[PDB]
Amino acid sequence: HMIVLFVDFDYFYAQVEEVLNPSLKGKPVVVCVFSGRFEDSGAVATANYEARKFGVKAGIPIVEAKKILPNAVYLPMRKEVYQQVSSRIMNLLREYSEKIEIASIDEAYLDISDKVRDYREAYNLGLEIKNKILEKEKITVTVGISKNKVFAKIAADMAKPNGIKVIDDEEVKRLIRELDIADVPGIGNITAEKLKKLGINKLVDTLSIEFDKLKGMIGEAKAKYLISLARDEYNEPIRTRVRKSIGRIVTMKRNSRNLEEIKPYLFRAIEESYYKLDKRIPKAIHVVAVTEDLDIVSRGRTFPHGISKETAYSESVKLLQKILEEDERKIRRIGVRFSKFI
DNA sequence: GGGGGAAGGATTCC
DNA sequence: ACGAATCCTTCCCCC
Ligand SMILES: Nc1nc2c(ncn2[C@H]2C[C@H](O)[C@@H](COP(=O)(O)OP(=O)(O)OP(=O)(O)O)O2)c(=O)[nH]1
Ligand SMILES: [Mg+2]
Ligand SMILES: [Mg+2]
Ligand SMILES: [Mg+2]
Repeated sequence: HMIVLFVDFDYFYAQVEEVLNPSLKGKPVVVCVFSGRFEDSGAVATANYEARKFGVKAGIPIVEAKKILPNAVYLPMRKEVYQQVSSRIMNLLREYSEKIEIASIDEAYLDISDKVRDYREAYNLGLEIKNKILEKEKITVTVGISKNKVFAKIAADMAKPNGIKVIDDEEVKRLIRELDIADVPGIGNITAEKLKKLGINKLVDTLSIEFDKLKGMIGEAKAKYLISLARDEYNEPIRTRVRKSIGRIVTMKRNSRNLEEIKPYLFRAIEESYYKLDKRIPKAIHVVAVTEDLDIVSRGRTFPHGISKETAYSESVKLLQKILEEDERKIRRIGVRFSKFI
């Protein structure tokens, strides 16, 4: 049958940083996202291991990071750089299969069935690539291998960091029975919690529960996903993905509900989006506001034709007035998101 | 009943 | 105390 090779760059934003200024290596590095409300407001996007050991990981506030690691190095996130670096490395991989699916910015799936014969020869294609990237770009990555993508990826979770690990058919079997259901991709907290209830601690526990009861609990897509996966037969292919929407959301120096002080931030959002669209022309537009108590409200609109920048400016204002109208809370973060490209 | 599709919220992290 | 794919629920027009 089939073999998939999953590739995941290690602590990616932090590592492109150690590469551009090697002096940093060995020290605690933290790439931040300074929301600019007050010195050090914002969360951490990621940090190298020489700093993640103390709990400083993606998500925690930068103020909390400084209390733990007062003297670590804090850099702001430079997306475009990390982005052009990922692109280079993605090419490098095509020179191994042109059946490549690019998941996110730091990971890819390769279908190496027509280039390899077995897990012994695959492991080698594996080691070979890491080298081709540690030499060409200087970035270490982890590599997972197995039958379907899910497992290939789970393989990389275990081999992190700078690892490579194969998961052969005997392994699948034991994992389907031993692996913790929460460690299966696409199963965040809200779902693991809903599974505990139904009494499903493992992937296998799904073969002993009335499907229609499962469906109502977590949804049908998840039910079929999990069930087939457990029945040892998940096999979705490696298709090339495309950008389906682009957007930008920004944080205001302070809360508000005054359509006048909000307009500026909103046009910045729209501006940064239309630039980072390029060529592409959207038929749908949405406005998104994050209320004072961290909840999200959104209002959109689809047009029979594409949207001109000038129209974006105008429809964003209506949708924003629709939000402020139907909601009492103050708005904290405001932005836009374009979808349905022609 | 049931397709087709748009809206707005929920969930994930890839 | 910081971008986006996918899916679910709901509403709706129409045959
Ligand atoms: N802004 C922001 N960026 C995030 C967040 N989580 C992940 N990222 C970004 C920055 C990470 O470098 C990039 C790759 O994510 P990974 O999950 O693979 O983690 P990273 O590679 O940082 O560590 P890893 O070696 O995989 O354990 O995704 C987040 O919560 N906020
Ligand atoms: Mg990674
Ligand atoms: Mg990743
Ligand atoms: Mg999980």
